[PDB]
Amino acid sequence: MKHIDSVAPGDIRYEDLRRGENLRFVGDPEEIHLVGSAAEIEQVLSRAVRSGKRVAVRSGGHCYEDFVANSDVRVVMDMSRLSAVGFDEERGAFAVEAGATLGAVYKTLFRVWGVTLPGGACPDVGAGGHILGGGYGPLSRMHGSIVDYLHAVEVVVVDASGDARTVIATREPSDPNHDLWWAHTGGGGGNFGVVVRYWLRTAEADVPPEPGRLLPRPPAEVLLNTTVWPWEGLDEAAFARLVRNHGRWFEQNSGPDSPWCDLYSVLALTRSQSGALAMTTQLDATGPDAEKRLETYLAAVSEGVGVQPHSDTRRLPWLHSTRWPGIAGDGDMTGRAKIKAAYARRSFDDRQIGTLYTRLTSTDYDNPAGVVALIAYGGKVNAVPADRTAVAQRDSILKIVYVTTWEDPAQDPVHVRWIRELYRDVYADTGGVPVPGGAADGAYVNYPDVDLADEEWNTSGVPWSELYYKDAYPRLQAVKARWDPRNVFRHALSVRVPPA
Amino acid sequence: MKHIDSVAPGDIRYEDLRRGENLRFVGDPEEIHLVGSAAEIEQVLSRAVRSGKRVAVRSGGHCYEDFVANSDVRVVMDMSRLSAVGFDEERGAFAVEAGATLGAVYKTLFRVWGVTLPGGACPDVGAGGHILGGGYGPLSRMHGSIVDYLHAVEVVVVDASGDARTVIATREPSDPNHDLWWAHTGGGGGNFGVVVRYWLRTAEADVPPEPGRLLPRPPAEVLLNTTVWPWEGLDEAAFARLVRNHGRWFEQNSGPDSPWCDLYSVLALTRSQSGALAMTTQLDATGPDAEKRLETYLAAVSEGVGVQPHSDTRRLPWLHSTRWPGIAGDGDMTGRAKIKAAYARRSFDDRQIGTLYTRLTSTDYDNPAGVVALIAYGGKVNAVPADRTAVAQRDSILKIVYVTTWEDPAQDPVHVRWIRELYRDVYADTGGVPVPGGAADGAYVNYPDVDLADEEWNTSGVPWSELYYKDAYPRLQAVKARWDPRNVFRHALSVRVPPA
Ligand SMILES: *Cc1cc2c(nc3c(=O)[nH]c(=O)nc-3n2C[C@H](O)[C@H](O)[C@H](O)COP(=O)(O)OP(=O)(O)OC[C@H]2O[C@@H](n3cnc4c(N)ncnc43)[C@H](O)[C@@H]2O)c(*)c1C
Ligand SMILES: *Cc1cc2c(nc3c(=O)[nH]c(=O)nc-3n2C[C@H](O)[C@H](O)[C@H](O)COP(=O)(O)OP(=O)(O)OC[C@H]2O[C@@H](n3cnc4c(N)ncnc43)[C@H](O)[C@@H]2O)c(*)c1C
Ligand SMILES: CC1=C[C@H](O)[C@H]2O[C@]1(C)O[C@H]([C@H](C)/C=C(C)/C=C/C(O)=C1\C(=O)CNC1=O)[C@H]2C
Ligand SMILES: CC1=C[C@H](O)[C@H]2O[C@]1(C)O[C@H]([C@H](C)/C=C(C)/C=C/C(O)=C1\C(=O)CNC1=O)[C@H]2C
Ligand SMILES: [Cl-]
Ligand SMILES: [Cl-]
Ligand SMILES: [Cl-]
Ligand SMILES: [Cl-]
Ligand SMILES: [Cl-]
Ligand SMILES: [Mg+2]
Ligand SMILES: [Mg+2]
Ligand SMILES: [Mg+2]
Ligand SMILES: [Mg+2]
Repeated sequence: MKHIDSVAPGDIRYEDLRRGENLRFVGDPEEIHLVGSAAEIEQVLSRAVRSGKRVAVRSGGHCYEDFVANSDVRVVMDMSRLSAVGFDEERGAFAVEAGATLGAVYKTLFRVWGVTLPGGACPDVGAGGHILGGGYGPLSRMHGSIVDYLHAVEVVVVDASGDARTVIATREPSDPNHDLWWAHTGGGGGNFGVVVRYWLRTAEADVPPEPGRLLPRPPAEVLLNTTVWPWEGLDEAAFARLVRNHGRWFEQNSGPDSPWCDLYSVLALTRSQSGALAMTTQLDATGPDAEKRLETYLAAVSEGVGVQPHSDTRRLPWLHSTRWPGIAGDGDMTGRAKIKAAYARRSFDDRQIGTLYTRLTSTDYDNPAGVVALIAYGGKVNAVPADRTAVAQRDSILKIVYVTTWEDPAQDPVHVRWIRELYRDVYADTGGVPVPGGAADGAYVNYPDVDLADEEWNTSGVPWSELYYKDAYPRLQAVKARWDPRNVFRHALSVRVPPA
Repeated sequence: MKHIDSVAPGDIRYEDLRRGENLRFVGDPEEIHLVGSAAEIEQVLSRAVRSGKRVAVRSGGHCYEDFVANSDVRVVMDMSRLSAVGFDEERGAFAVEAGATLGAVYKTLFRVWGVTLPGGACPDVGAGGHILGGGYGPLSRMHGSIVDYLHAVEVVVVDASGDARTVIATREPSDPNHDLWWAHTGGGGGNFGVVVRYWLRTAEADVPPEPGRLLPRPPAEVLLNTTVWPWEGLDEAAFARLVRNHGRWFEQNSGPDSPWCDLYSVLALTRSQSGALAMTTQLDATGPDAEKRLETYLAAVSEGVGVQPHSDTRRLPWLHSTRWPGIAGDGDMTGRAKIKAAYARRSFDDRQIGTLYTRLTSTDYDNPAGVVALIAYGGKVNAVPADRTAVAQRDSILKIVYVTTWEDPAQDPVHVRWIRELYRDVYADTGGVPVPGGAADGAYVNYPDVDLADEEWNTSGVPWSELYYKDAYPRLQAVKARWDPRNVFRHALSVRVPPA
């Protein structure tokens, strides 16, 4: 509620709060403000704009790029005190403050009301960045994107005069700020203003005003499988057969009407140095033939592969399953990572598979931790028209995430080069990047990668903005001109109006 | 604050909420109430008391025993809505609600005020059970037990007539409820009443009433080391030298005035099947000669061992370090675990060491996941007289935690036997248990183990109650007679009045 002292170099908290969770980026802000309300954010924004000081907001700190911690940022607004999660009877919707972590969101919504939101897997990700970016995760095939439930958004914006004010923008089409609401359904963090809180509830018409009916219900229990194929004895033809099995399966079973909307999985194509390839799968356990359906899927992936996978399955209550590291991730954010990603509308072709194999088995590189992970997608995501939100990829079947991780900062160039070359080579037919509307559908802004705007790495002539946003981009630039005319909110991949 | 519907079988949340985080114990409650106030706790209690229904409280769900999920328990009070952490200005103390997790506690106190509490490592542990039981963790050597900061407690109690009421008990010796407060400094959960919230504050008399000065400050940054010895290059002689070096060092360097109170480590004596023996160490990074002080410790542990360990050190800001899985644990609460523990006043003698070796190297057992962990302890913990709190062990150098983990419920007897026989054999000279006042100082009630009350496994003639509480037990019994005369709050290891 009340304002408190900001954090400056010298403070015991400075080394923590000058960073997000991505340790590659160490900020030099002069002041970090632990804001407590919309009114305080307005005060912080006005003084900063009067004095010419560059601002950035930190919510959960999960940014894969240096949007918040880059050296030009002088004033951070840290949303840590604004972490409430609750049901706002005033609006008939669930309020999620920007500083709320996904783990607090899922615990509170489910323990208290028996509902959930289909966002990310990672418990520590913050609502602030995640929802704005088009968050998704294990329940997306079943329930769509988290932005599919965005009813309203409270956001502190800066007018042309440099005054800051707070506005509510709603899903109501007659709402005078409806455009700014739209831009929060995937327009991405750091662009338009400071989100204070989001309100979430089903669009559905025919619903009693009871919180327990206003958001999706998760499956009560799920089956959770780990499958591991050892690399020693996995030849190129074995690798390729497993990839192509998996792609075909997702090609045929990711429609919005598929009975497989209740499955989610991540196939990890690891460096052969790791000694094993792995897959994690989750299926709704509450229907009749659940055990069998899981086995059918696993059988499809390993069909004719010629390597016997070690397989184990456990069954867990839903909220418990969310924190199993097989789905949540291993919680270690203390290394250095570089992430790239793409939408896939169809699975890898024979050429891309060959590149994958070469690159993952290569002895030119030394790092067991590089991975290309194929994340189950589509399903109910794809029920939504591509222009209804600012998430324009509504017919994809997988997200593909290329990652490499290491320790020593002296080694940055070597790991960064490995991953740029792998990604370029996989997307070689199309300028080194996943051009929208073909085999791929561009890229996902919650996995930002500044190389998509680098002309050395992107040779497709398709700019970064179209990779992320497709035809959403002109409408996001209209919102930008309207609500952030001074371009107060910006970073290496921020929405920007046309040249004057 | 409003009451909401209780959770009953058939509810989507029942499979999650009938459990804690220990999956070995599955409750059969008839109703789980998500209480939101003292007032609502009173109603729920006094209606159970009128019906004769057995109650239990759930906060963090981390109980290592079946105290909450025992099949006799009929009505659970789940504290999840009572999760606030903040500074209570009127009382001049930090208020932590019983449902708050230790990660929310550390994030709030540190980011907002730059202070902390020396409680547990694990971020998902609940305040409710942890503080009551005598919580400690990586900063205990520096700052004592979390109970050394308990200033007041708000607890709902049941009187002889069966009426529920809420009382506030403080650290002021003339408080009529002072002994109730005292029982909450280590008495253990599930014994006296329902804790709504704790109030925490330094005992120092100097201190100006400002929140940033009323709890201890953590070190701004720490060094964190992971040292690993491969099992394949370890003979019994090497093993024993290692354990002896470690024990001697802890013997010499754990007094309340030691320069080494800023060091914490965990030595993991793992089954040799695991391929590696490991030690995680944390040291304050901020004072002169930090790196070299760390080095002289790691060198002391390895001295004359004849096996060079893999040793890497990272430096991290303090709040970030709390979430590194090396200190925090790996977050996986699925599967099945049995935990035993002991206080250590001196390190293992030669015969105990040979026992450890035999049992960790045995091929009569098949489990890589068995470990004996030696956790740094003492330091400022040991500046408090043994009788000032219900934590009676105030001269120990180490906690020793014995663990085995597995998957299949049909193997329960085998793993339970293994860990039972290990612990008995280590404590063979004292009836198979760590009898207080000698080489050991009993056991720690936050690591409960019902076997300590089992004549088949405890043949020492020292009862369970004396192992946990030493000469604190009579004062704890008086508190039980005075505040829980009906014995509403009970479990397999609950404080019990003398037979009449
Ligand atoms: C590290 C990490 C990221 C994950 C993980 N799992 C995900 C998943 O299963 N599904 C996903 O869709 N995404 C996953 N992600 C990625 C996260 O979704 C993105 O990393 C989010 O953008 C992160 O959000 P947040 O934690 O809030 O990150 P910040 O660095 O604070 O902000 C990112 C970006 O957004 C701007 N921004 C923050 N807060 C605000 C507010 N209130 N208003 C406007 N703009 C805001 C920031 O300035 C920054 O530009 C799993 C893991 C382990
Ligand atoms: C699983 C787990 C436990 C840990 C971990 N790390 C620890 C550490 O680093 N240091 C420690 O000292 N302890 C560690 N522990 C153990 C925890 O301290 C104990 O397991 C705590 O007892 C757990 O507390 P909580 O999470 O609240 O567990 P519950 O199961 O809800 O309760 C335990 C016990 O206490 C009673 N009780 C709960 N809440 C109340 C209230 N409000 N009032 C009275 N009594 C209460 C319960 O009924 C039950 O009897 C690391 C990990 C991973
Ligand atoms: C399923 C997930 C969805 C989320 O979108 C993110 O979360 C999950 C669990 O996995 C995704 C991906 C496969 C794994 C990554 C990036 C690994 C990251 C990693 O090891 C590290 C870091 O990021 C920093 N230090 C590190 O060591 C990632 C994009
Ligand atoms: C330093 C710690 C202090 C805490 O007091 C607890 O945390 C820390 C990190 O370590 C302690 C101990 C070594 C480890 C244990 C019990 C492992 C548990 C474990 O693997 C499992 C479970 O408990 C359930 N499933 C599982 O797989 C434990 C008691
Ligand atoms: Cl949808
Ligand atoms: Cl209350
Ligand atoms: Cl935890
Ligand atoms: Cl947990
Ligand atoms: Cl008893
Ligand atoms: Mg958990
Ligand atoms: Mg990693
Ligand atoms: Mg974290
Ligand atoms: Mg484990």
